Amino acid sequence: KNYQRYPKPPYSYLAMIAMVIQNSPEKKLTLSEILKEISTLFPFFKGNYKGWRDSVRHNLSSYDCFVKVLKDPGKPQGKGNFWTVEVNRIPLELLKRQNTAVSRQDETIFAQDLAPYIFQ
DNA sequence: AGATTGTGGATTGAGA
DNA sequence: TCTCAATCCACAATCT
Ligand SMILES: [K+]
Repeated sequence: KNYQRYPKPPYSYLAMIAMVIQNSPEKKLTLSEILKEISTLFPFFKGNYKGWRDSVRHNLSSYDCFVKVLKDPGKPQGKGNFWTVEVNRIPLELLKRQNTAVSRQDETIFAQDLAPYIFQ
């Protein structure tokens, strides 16, 4: 296994997932839809590194703020479910812009905090 | 068959 | 020097 860090946008995966969910019409998205919407946020995600898609999937399950909503309520073991975000479960500091080489390269193109786009 | 989803074991390494 | 978000991977389902 060859671990590598990539020049991803200077926001946590949690923050970006939460932003796309909260800015969707029904405040819920399938994994496939989350991945498509994240890809539109920054050109990085359209590049040839695709492992971020795995990181997003991992994050949905690992953080308690993301709550699966069954696509079919009679199939609790079905997949392709919707995901929601409970903002009162978000660790607020994970919504701040990160201090990384990417943000230091160009601070002005990155909002300092995503909380205004996630909380009502 | 086939591709994706949902969850977790585990290591990595820059920011702090 | 220590934290934990980032990242790579297996597993075991469903999906097709
Ligand atoms: K979760």
